[PDB]
Amino acid sequence: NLSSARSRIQDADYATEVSNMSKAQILQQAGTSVLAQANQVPQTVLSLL
Amino acid sequence: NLSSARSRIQDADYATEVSNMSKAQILQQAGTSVLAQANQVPQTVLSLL
Repeated sequence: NLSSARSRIQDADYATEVSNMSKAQILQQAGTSVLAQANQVPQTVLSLL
Repeated sequence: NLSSARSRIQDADYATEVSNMSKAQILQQAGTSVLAQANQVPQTVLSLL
């Protein structure tokens, strides 16, 4: 019973953790892509001179 | 008569404990198998990664 009680507050719900890991990977790739497109925002300025 | 009384109080009627032996053996095999399946219960975690 005490081992189960320790588990209830200690170990990881691997379904939820895997879901969070996949979600965080999606956010990482989306963030680096949107940051890449953010870096060329001032390039439009470097057209008129 | 006293040997009879000692038989009633001390000796074991083999039918009962033979039945108990059979029940215990079947319980042993069933418990080993159930423990086995409990051991592969967490293998389902190694399906999502």
